[PDB]
Amino acid sequence: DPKKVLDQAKDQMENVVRTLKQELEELAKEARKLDLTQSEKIELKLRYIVAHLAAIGDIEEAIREAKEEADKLKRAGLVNSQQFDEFKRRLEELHKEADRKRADYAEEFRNK
Amino acid sequence: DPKKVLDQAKDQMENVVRTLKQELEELAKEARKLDLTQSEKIELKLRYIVAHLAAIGDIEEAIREAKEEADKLKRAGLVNSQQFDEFKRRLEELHKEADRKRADYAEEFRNKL
Repeated sequence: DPKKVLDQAKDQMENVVRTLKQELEELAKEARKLDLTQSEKIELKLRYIVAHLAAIGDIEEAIREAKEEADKLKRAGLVNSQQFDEFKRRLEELHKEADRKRADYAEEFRNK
Repeated sequence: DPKKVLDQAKDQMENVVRTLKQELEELAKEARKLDLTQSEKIELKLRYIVAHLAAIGDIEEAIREAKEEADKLKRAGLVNSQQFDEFKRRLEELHKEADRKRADYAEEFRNKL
């Protein structure tokens, strides 16, 4: 069901944004610790960069799995050309609106 | 102007959601203080409940006042029918976005406690 594929992706792309929020808040808590060695300060700064790449990457992997799942329904004959082009049209809308919500939290914790 | 009415509901709901945030943070800080009678803990529970019911109700009455604003522009034919459909679609997206943050703050407060 092409509708189920869009809903499956919006759950995953929201779950990635919530995972990003929790990882940035866990780093903000550890930035306040007064007993950070040299090993742990550089680790926290690089973990901040990875937290963003992992969000960008898991957003793309959610779009990729959704685009592959619709191609299977197309090749099976369960989806016509009118449903296919509609599905990519609304997938880009979910792709761009999740790309903003990720930038909204990233701008929120970058103001520290 | 239908876009103004959408943006009025956004700011009115972000204030509601911010007011819950400020209220819940204050309740979190006063919950940890030692020396609390069995009734003082109940008074905080009571202030929490009212804070919750105010957020739920005011989110609802912001959507309702926006719909009554839209139906008032339709009564005088100031809005096209194709617009009226588009306004309802973006209003409930503002509704889902506001209730998500509201339910987050209440859940974030329950975990910290």
